[PDB]
Amino acid sequence: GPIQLWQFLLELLTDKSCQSFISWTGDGWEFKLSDPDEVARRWGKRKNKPKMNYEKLSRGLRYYYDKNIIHKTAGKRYVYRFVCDLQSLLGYTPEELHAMLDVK
DNA sequence: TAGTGCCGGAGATGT
DNA sequence: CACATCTCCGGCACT
Repeated sequence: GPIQLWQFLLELLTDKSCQSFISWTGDGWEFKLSDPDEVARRWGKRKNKPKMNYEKLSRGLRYYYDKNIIHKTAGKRYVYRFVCDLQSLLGYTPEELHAMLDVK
């Protein structure tokens, strides 16, 4: 109703003009917030939260671990991975979407 | 070092 | 009373 965080990220991850601060790493559904501050800034404006930052935003993401919606890529900073059936949800395969988005 | 990423508990919050 | 954060926090690990 009032868009969820994992849905927000997907929204960005499927818009070329947002590749500057968030993007697919080419490996399946794993993505990277190259500019966490910019992601958190936009997250903040969406939900109307002037004090939103990555520290908080990431707390939202860790909530998704048990929910098996998004998982953390251990070892790579600002990198996480959608572990849920995004193929059925979006209708595309990682390859198909990457292609469509021109992911390198 | 202190700074920063990252973790997950807990009370607060409400475009 | 639910619910998805939001906010804060003590902790651990790495550089």
